[PDB]
Amino acid sequence: SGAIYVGNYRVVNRHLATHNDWANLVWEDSSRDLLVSSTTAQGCDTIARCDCQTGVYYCSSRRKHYPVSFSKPSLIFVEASEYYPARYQSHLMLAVGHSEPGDCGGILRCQHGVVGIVSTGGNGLVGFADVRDLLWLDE
Ligand SMILES: CSc1nccnc1CC(=O)N1CCC[C@H](C(N)=O)C1
Ligand SMILES: [Zn+2]
Repeated sequence: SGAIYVGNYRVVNRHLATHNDWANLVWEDSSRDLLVSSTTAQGCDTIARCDCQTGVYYCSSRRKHYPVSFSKPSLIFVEASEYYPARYQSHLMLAVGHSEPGDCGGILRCQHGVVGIVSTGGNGLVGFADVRDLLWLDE
């Protein structure tokens, strides 16, 4: 679990969104596993606007942050699950690192701010749904 709070927005994994998230929906993309909902309270996370390929992510299944090198946002095939059939997930970045299903929502950050959130994993790999292209999160 976990979310990004920026301005009057809350960014979560779309497969983990609540009824509240859906009742206050701003935008969602099943292909990116992202959903943004509106909040009344003001959020203070800074979104990075960069092409960084190194950062630190939070791994709740280990209660630790880990430094990682990660690939460029791209279309990566993701196995069928209880939330989605077998498909390509766009805007996904992979890194060698530990993750488990409860790890989705952990933030990935570089020196510039929030890069994205844990969205996929398996076999010593961890996938992050990128948010740096969502320029509207700041306006
Ligand atoms: C950190 S998630 C994880 N980690 C290890 C093993 N398995 C997983 C599970 C996993 O990847 N998914 C299940 C939830 C929906 C995800 C998606 N974005 O389509 C795919
Ligand atoms: Zn950066």
